Amino acid sequence: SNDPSGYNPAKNNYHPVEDACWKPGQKVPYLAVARTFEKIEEVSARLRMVETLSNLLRSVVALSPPDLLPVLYLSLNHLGPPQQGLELGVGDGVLLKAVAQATGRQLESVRAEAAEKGDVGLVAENSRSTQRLMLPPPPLTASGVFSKFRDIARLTGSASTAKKIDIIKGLFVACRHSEARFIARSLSGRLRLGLAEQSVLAALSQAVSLTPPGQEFPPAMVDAGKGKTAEARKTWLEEQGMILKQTFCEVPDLDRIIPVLLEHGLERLPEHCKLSPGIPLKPMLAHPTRGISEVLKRFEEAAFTCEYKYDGQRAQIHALEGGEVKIFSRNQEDNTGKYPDIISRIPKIKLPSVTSFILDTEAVAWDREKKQIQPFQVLTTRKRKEVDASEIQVQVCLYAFDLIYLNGESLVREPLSRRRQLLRENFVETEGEFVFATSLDTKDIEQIAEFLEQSVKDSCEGLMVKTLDVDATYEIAKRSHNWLKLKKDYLDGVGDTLDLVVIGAYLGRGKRAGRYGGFLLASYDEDSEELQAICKLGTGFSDEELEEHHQSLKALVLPSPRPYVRIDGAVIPDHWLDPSAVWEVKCADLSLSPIYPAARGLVDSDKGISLRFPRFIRVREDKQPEQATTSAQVACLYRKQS
DNA sequence: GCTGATGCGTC
DNA sequence: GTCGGAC
DNA sequence: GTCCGACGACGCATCAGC
Ligand SMILES: *P(=O)(O)OC[C@H]1O[C@@H](n2cnc3c(N)ncnc32)[C@H](O)[C@@H]1O
Ligand code: NA
Repeated sequence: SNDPSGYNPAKNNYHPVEDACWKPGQKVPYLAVARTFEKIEEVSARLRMVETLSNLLRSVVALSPPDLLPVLYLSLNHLGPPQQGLELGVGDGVLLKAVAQATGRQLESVRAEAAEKGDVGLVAENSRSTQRLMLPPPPLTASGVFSKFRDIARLTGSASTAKKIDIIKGLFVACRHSEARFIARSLSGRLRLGLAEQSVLAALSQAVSLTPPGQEFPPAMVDAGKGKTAEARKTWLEEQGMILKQTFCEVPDLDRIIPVLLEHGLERLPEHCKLSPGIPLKPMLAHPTRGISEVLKRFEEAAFTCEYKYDGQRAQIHALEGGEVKIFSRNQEDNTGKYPDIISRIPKIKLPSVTSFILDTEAVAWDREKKQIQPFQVLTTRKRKEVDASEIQVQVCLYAFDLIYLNGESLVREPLSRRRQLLRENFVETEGEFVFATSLDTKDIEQIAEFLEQSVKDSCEGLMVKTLDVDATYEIAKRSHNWLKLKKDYLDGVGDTLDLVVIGAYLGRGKRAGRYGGFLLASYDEDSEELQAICKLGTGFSDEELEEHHQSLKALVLPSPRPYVRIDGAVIPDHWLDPSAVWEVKCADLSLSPIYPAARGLVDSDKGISLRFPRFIRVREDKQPEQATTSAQVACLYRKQS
């Protein structure tokens, strides 16, 4: 058809056949995908992005259904189902090396341009590949590009990085128009679309509803909404959207869903893809809540429970009929090999009447000598894969807080009151191994405030708050953040704030391109009279405040660092700043740092101290660097976490 | 055979 | 993980 | 409220470099 360079999936009255830029049965050109990404990136309304992607997907369904799965993965910037663990092994480092080689430029020139533009894609797009012959290779296809990404991910072992670079250079030699922009962005993990998983699902359900799969070509039905009123069409697409979303939340695996969609259609989907032990599901998440009054505003008169928010890692534990056990992370990564200790303890936690289950738990590092919870930083020293039981050094205690499936029954549509009762009755607590989350069922503001204080004294982050009977199910498609998280550091004037010195700035990427995206901060070490880097900072300022920072710090730029500023192994700022600006910064906790020099030697011989979840609060106009938080004060704050 | 750099996961 | 922007 | 993408610390697994 038309040249893909003119493809317009944002067109009014888009016709899936007549407005496609490829012919029936042809492989979807990658430029059609790139042009769709361009039209998505250009707008800010999600509904417009969804419509534009839906248009592409409808053409793929009508003309080239085998390319639906790769086009979806390209749009998500995924390589496959998360539990399979495919990794490119390519970050900005390898990518920039490949761009420099492909274009015949020095690495430092490419690296500087990428930082100034805030986007590796703009560098790859606007320089020619010097491996080009006079006549270019054939145009890239969507399935071809996706398969090359998978080729990169499958390369392993010694000398594999050079082989990955060879594939990347091969892609850039074949790119036309905007293709190199989005190839580079995909490899760097920054597509910049404004459209991600929820909008992709909305576009997919819309596409297969409007243009049904499986029709004989040319399709008799290219727009199944045309005979409906706008109102009826909206209700219908909402209903179809929810069928897809709820299925995906139970089975978040397009390798499973898309073959079924193409063969049987969306209405029959839940009959083929259902929640089942052994298939990871999307977990229920939590909305930050900045005080107890906000909890009551949110839940109104509905009864709720408060639970300790344990400071570990989420572990979704699956016991299949027949005895097999699998464990998955919050993001569906397979963690079974990480927890041989947990797997051996399953017979100890479940009563013998339990034949299958999916449990929702927090894995927390546990000191068996002292019988107490250990920090997250201890938990993260566990080995990750193919771990044998005898070698475990850091023991774990599971804190169980939900039950999603039991003895063949999905509990996703059941109220927490019932799920929790089934949990409490069919599982067995053992101190230091498997325990139900500490909880309080109350509506008393004074009791809740005291329970929050106690959770912190008992080594937890705060509270989780969950309704028991009103909108109390585990239906992620209806509300993915159905629980509330209440932390003391959310409250204004409560928690540890530090006054820290701005000693450097980093050029922004993406939404921050053309200004500063982050800053390097320092505490004041009284004893050496030096400023010591403590953390970087990149959230907490409004867009207006960030522009004010850019204009107020420009006069402080230095060509070289001051000799009394120490950053050791911290990332060197793009712009050094004369120490002057002092900012109020809040954090959740202080951590022992392998890189930052702040307070090194005061708590640990080799490690200084950094901030967990730092965020900007406000400028301290009334403070100069000498009155910033001292490194000794930092050490005192760390110690009193106990 | 060992260490440092990079990637990508956890929070 | 926190946060603010756009809807 | 939802969705999204800016940005944070940090540590294991892997591979480049030696
Ligand atoms: P994020 O800060 O969004 O918080 C959600 C995670 O908190 C962990 N968690 C600890 N303890 C609980 C309880 N009692 N209930 C729910 N979630 C809890 C989980 O790992 C969440 O992913
Ligand atoms: Na994130």
